[PDB]
Amino acid sequence: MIVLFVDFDYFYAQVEEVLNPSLKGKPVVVCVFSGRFEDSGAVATANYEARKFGVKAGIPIVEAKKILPNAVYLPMRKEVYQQVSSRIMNLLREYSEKIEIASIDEAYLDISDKVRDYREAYNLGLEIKNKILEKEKITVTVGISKNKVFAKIAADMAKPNGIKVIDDEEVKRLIRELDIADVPGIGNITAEKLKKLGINKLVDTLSIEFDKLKGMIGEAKAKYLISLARDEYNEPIRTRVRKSIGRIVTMKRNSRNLEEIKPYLFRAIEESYYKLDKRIPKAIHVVAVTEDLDIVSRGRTFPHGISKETAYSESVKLLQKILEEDERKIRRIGVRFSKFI
DNA sequence: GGGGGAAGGATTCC
DNA sequence: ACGGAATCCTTCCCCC
Ligand SMILES: Nc1ccn([C@H]2CC[C@@H](COP(=O)(O)OP(=O)(O)OP(=O)(O)O)O2)c(=O)n1
Ligand SMILES: [Ca+2]
Ligand SMILES: [Ca+2]
Ligand SMILES: [Ca+2]
Ligand SMILES: [Ca+2]
Repeated sequence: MIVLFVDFDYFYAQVEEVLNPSLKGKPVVVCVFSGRFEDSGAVATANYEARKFGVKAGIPIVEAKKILPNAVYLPMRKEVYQQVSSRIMNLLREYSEKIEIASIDEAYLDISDKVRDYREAYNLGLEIKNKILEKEKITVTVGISKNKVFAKIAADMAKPNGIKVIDDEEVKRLIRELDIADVPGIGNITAEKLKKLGINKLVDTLSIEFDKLKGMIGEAKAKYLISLARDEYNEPIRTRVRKSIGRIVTMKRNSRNLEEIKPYLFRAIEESYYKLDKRIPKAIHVVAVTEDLDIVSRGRTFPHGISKETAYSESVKLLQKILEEDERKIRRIGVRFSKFI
């Protein structure tokens, strides 16, 4: 089995540089403004020009401007990136319809069939890395190896606009040297917790007692890692479908006033149905970020699809439910629809 | 003891 | 106490 991973480089930002080529070479920073007050928001993604000066995804738009006050700060236009993504996906979709669109800018391509060998598989990378650059002028890094997890690791190592192959030997070198913190799906929180238990390499997960792990990071997350250190991972490249769609918005001011919130909540839903588009959801989650940034949410699953009229109706109840089991004032409020029909 | 699921909390950027 | 979209995942639950 041979898996080929593709990752669009600084995607949201690069897309913008493609829509306005006057930025290429300039620090471009795609942001998300909450409108709570000018420059209130966070950085979604930056290009390498911004990044090399300390501007990364997640920091407040304010602190980002203190570093690079003269960079091009642009608002998020997910929709645009979405269509661009689709096109690139269908583009890839023609090298193995046994692909997995992991995210708006990640995709795992099973090239087991289409080509056997680490030489011809690599040359399928440029055959693809060149076409995407040609057909849509987008630079995409390629990762290639035995399973999704290492192909993914390969790309993170070669970026941007690069390519790398992690054969069966390297996989072995990494499991003993790769920083646990660099493993796909291991966030800051999970990495830290691993420092404690005494883990810093994928291999260390073999010393500790499964039971200890299972308690600090969970069975699943636990099995995942052990599985990796054993080169005994292998998980198929499968279709995968967005399993939820939603919208959370920051209210102009905080509150605990049901009637002051409604409009935002009702805007979240209406704006969530547009993005649903025909798909029918049977589960709804009214979500609310607290005054202290804690995500509290209450949902409900029905034995049928949820008509929008019903969303309005139920979204309120769930909201009234929240206010009951909490104290904090609500800052951001939104909805989430799932369990599609 | 454990299936099948809903619900709520937590974490990754998938 | 500066944003947002999703998913992961650990517990509660009805009941065989
Ligand atoms: N705090 C964060 C961190 C990340 N993201 C988004 C940014 C786009 C998406 C994927 O990010 P990466 O995989 O890190 O890629 P990138 O940042 O878009 O750029 P590159 O692929 O070149 O690393 O996650 C976000 O919204 N909020
Ligand atoms: Ca990317
Ligand atoms: Ca990515
Ligand atoms: Ca990490
Ligand atoms: Ca990443």
